[PDB]
Amino acid sequence: WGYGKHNGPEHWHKDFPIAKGERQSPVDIDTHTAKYDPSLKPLSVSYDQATSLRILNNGHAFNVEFDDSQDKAVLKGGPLDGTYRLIQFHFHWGSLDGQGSEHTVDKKKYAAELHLVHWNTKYGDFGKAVQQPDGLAVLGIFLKVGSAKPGLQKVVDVLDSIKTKGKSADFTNFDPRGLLPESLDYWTYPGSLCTPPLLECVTWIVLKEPISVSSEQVLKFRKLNFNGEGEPEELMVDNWRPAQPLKNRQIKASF
Ligand SMILES: [Zn+2]
Repeated sequence: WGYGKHNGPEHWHKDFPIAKGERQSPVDIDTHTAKYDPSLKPLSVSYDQATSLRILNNGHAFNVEFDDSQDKAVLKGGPLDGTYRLIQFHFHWGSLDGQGSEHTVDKKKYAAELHLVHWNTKYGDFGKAVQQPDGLAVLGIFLKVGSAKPGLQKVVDVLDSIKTKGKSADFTNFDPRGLLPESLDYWTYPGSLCTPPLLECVTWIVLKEPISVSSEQVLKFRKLNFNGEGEPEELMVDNWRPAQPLKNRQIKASF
C-alpha cells in the first residue's frame, strides 16, 4: 500500500476490504447540510504537560510521537465521553498548494491537513482502542499558505534529519499548542483511520479555522522521500486519500 499508481488508495480494498465500508474517511463536509448541534460541548485541549519524544519517517508520512503512559496531553469534551490521550501527530500534503488535505469543505481543498491522534484511556492502550467504535479521537487542522507559523518551524528544521523511510530523530520539548488555530469551532462525525488498516474506530473532530503556513515551510515537506536510503528517489507528496461516501452518516457542527 502507498499512494502511487500501482498501490494507491484505489487499490487499498484488495488487502483492506474495510476500505469500502460504511464509515470510511476522509469525507467532503457540506456546510449547508451539516447540522448545528446545540448539545455539543466545547472542546477541552489540555496539552501544557505534553512530552514529545521523537520524529520519524515511516515511508508514508512523518510522525511526531508522544509519551502516552500518563494523562499528560489530553483531549476531552466536545462529542467525546472520557479522556483521550495524544499519542502522535502527522500531516498529509500535496505536490502543489491546490491539493493536499484529506477532508474538504464544500469541495475546497487545502494545502495540507494536520491530524492529532488520541486514544480512549478506558481501553488501556492504543492497540486495544483501534478495536473499538469509540476507540480514537482525531483532531483535523487544515493548513493554508500565507504567513509563516512560528510554532511549526521546529518541525520543519528537523525534516533534513529524517529524509528517507526508517529514519527517526530525538524530538523533545515540542509544544503542540503552537499548532492550534485561535478558534476551537468544529464539525464532527464517526469515521475511520485515514490509512490502512483503515479501522472504523474514530470520532473525527475537524476544526473550522485553518492555520496558515509559509510557502517555504510546506516546501520543506515536499522534500521528504517515500523510499529508503539507497533507493531511487520518490518524493513524498500527495500522501492524501480522496473523499469517501458519507453513506447516511450526519455531520454535526458546534457552531
Ligand atoms: Zn492522517
